[PDB]
Amino acid sequence: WTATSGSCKGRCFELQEVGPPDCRCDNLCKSYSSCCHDFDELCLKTARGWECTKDRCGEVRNEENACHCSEDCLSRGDCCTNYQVVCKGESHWVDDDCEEIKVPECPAGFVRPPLIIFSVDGFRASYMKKGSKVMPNIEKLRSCGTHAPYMRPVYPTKTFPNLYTLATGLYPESHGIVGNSMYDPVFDASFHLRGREKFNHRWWGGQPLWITATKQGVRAGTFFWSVSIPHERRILTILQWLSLPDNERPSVYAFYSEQPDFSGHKYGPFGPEMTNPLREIDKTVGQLMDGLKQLRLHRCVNVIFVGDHGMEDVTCDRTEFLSNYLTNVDDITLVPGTLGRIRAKSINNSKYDPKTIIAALTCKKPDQHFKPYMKQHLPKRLHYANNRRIEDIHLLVDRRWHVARKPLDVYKKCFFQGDHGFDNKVNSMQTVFVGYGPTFKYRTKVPPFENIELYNVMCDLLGLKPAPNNGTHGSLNHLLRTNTFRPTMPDEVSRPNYPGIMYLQSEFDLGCTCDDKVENKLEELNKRLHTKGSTKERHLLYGRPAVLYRTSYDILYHTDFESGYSEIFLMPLWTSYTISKQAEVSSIPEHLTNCVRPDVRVSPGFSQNCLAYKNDKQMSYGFLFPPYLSSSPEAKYDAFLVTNMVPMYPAFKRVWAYFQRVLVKKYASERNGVNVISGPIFDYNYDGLRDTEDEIKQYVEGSSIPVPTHYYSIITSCLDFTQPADKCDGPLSVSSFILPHRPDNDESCNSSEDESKWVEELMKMHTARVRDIEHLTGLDFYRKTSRSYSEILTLKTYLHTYES
Ligand SMILES: *[C@@H]1O[C@H](CO)[C@@H](O[C@@H]2O[C@H](CO)[C@@H](O[C@@H]3O[C@H](CO[C@H]4O[C@H](CO)[C@@H](O)[C@H](O[C@H]5O[C@H](CO)[C@@H](O)[C@H](O)[C@@H]5O[C@H]5O[C@H](CO)[C@@H](O)[C@H](O)[C@@H]5O)[C@@H]4O)[C@@H](O)[C@H](O[C@H]4O[C@H](CO)[C@@H](O)[C@H](O)[C@@H]4O)[C@@H]3O)[C@H](O)[C@H]2NC(C)=O)[C@H](O)[C@H]1NC(C)=O
Ligand SMILES: N#Cc1ccc(/C=C/C(=O)N2CC[C@@H]3CN(C(=O)c4ccc5[nH]nnc5c4)C[C@@H]3CC2)cc1
Ligand SMILES: [Ca+2]
Ligand SMILES: [Ca+2]
Ligand SMILES: [Cl-]
Ligand SMILES: [Zn+2]
Repeated sequence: WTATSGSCKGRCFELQEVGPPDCRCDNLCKSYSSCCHDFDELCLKTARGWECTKDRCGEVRNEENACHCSEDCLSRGDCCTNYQVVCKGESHWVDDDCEEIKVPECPAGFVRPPLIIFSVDGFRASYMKKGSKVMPNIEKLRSCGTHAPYMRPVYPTKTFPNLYTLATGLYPESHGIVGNSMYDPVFDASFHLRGREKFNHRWWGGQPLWITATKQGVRAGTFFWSVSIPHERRILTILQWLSLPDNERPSVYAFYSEQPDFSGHKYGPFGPEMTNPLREIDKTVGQLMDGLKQLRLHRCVNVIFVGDHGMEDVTCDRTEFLSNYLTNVDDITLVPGTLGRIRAKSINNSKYDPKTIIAALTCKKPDQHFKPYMKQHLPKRLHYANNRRIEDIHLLVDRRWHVARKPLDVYKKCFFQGDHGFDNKVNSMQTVFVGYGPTFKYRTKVPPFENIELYNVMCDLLGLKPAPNNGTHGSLNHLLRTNTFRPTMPDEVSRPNYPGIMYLQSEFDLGCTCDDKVENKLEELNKRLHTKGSTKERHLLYGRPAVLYRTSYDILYHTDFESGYSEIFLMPLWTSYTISKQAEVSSIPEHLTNCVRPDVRVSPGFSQNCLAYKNDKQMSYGFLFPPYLSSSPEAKYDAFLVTNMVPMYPAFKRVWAYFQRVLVKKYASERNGVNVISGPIFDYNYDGLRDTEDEIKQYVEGSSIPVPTHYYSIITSCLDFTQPADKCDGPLSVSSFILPHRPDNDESCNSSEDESKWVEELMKMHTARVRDIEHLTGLDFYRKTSRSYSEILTLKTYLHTYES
């Protein structure tokens, strides 16, 4: 119940929120069905439209008007935004030349430049160019401010997960809002667009910008708006708030537009009906920019123009149905659409086997427009697993398609031409970012970045300290004229050992044979020089990675490669090597096929053994530095050391062998030499972070040799590819992957064919940021370069997407 006979007189769009059962007058009172009777009367005036006309100038104030053209209106702070244009012969903001903003130009009492977030729902990245002729305001912002060609949203590319990601800098798995529709098993509750449930605070984790603001004494305007409040009333409300006395005036605001998402759903991303909503958005920006100019704030306020996601062509006839794959189609609940999530209909059912479901859905049709995964096997770049609201079974859907359960679910539950929510690397899902203001840069293009990064910057723009988040603070410093945040490298926690020759062959009982008894003054000091690390500046191009946790490990040098070897995990954490363009591929000679040599630098007790690999028939082994790329037949023996060896399922060796034998060389050719760092990853609990020694869920049978869940590689070269990787003078170029260590290749429906038809396709799907690998390994890369740390942070957040 709400006693709704209180009044809104003098309380229109209040900032503090009065709790039930007193009535409300704030921008969300409508969504709670708890506005005071007079709210519509007092706070939602509409009379006379939104624009001053020639006759309205210096009128006599009429409180019934939606906005005012009267002489006192500048003082009351409630003129129509075009009041100055018509009545005082002023120019629209958009018609004024782009002049640089070297210093904030703020009116007295303004302690800091305010921030306005202008959020546009469904604003697909390609609109900035494709619709530019009809969006002059937005185009002034873009070309005068700082902009990226596009901004990458989070997965799923849905509204709620993305709008709350923006506000927190957190992944959906972390903030809790993993979809527009969710079931929480511990709540036995369901979060949906229609219903009251979504209003409970228990769904919304993390700390959103406005809470972060308040707690640090920066006052915030309320971010969310009720749909029924027209957009023009939203802008004047932000302008009225900006006229408030210094002590009550918030420093951060948000505006939201349902367009163009609303139309895009009806008419597709580029339907001819799309021109108008874009025209309308632009108008609303114009209005805001005019309102700011009236207030002398247009050279004081930082404005962020940002979208939550893009829009793809989707229609009813492009739906795949589960009922065409499953028999037990009524045992399962499917959360449907542009992404699928599956669970049991009742947990009072022990005969629910996810494996059968996964199997029944795998490569079953040659045309198939989705692919099933257990959530932990989803690409690691999506970070879509560590939450109980994310169902074990996930369906990743082809762009342009839908997944539904039964055909009835579509005809009785076509009406739409557009949708979104696909994999966040898909082009049609990309969205926009423009920043304009005194703190942003002038006429500056920046490379594309991820929406998870903006919270840090917004906190910077406001002189706030960000709550712990998934952005990488400093990686967007290149957007800003002036910086609140100087980032610093984390300190190394573990210093390495540098073992020399300490053990004799016969001290080893590993069950590892090699034909190595093939056999100077000149060339016997030289290979010793290599073991002391004389070719280190060649294979370790950016300094050794730092270990950011306490552990026990040794740096091992060789002619061709260098490793940080973990005495705990009994394999290297990292293995670094440069392959120049002219380097040549060779084969494993017939006599060395099964060669594995003991490492005299490392104790038997801290080494693996071939015996275990013999006894485990699920588990074979592979090597981190590839024998195929040895510089010389002598050097090749280095690659067969027990300390270069890592466990690998036969199925995975196929992917790995192809990567090492063919692709490394190909990359070195195209990119003019590459530096490769490769290693194991252990993330059994799929939280995206390194598991500790006591969290290992799987060992090679009858041993203490832990089995990795993933294998990564970081491949780096010179951005200017006229220079060799090992002699780059400036900016670097990187690409990375985190391959899932899986006992089969069921993910690749073409796997029965030659590795040249599927393997690179798997690796592209599993691309990664260096920073994703950092979270997973507890390492810190690029410690020694000639580049600024900011630039290196940017490099570390880069993701190579393989889109056109
Ligand atoms: C991305 O960035 C985020 C934020 O920095 C990182 O997430 C953080 O990771 C650490 C380690 O996993 C977490 O620390 C643990 O914290 C708990 C207590 O946490 C409570 O307080 C904090 C602080 O205000 C809240 O943020 C927490 O909120 C979580 O739970 C609520 C429900 O209560 C939910 O509404 C939120 O969405 C959020 O849930 C998400 O995180 C939790 C993990 O806490 C996870 O279960 C869930 O699936 C969601 O994803 C919470 O109220 C503390 O008890 C722990 O200590 C224990 O472990 C240590 C191990 O050393 C033991 O020594 C000790 O004895 C304890 O047993 C941890 O310290 C931190 O909470 C978490 N923060 C957030 C906001 O998620 C991610 O790791 C980053 N991801 C990547 C890939 O980089
Ligand atoms: N940072 C930040 C920040 C800034 C502003 C804001 C502002 C938030 C805000 O007012 N809204 C966003 C959240 C939802 C969106 N919505 C929908 O009905 C809806 C829209 C598009 C869809 N496509 N497919 N299903 C869809 C469903 C109603 C609701 C109110 C409006 C939120 C966060
Ligand atoms: Ca949206
Ligand atoms: Ca983990
Ligand atoms: Cl296979
Ligand atoms: Zn939408």
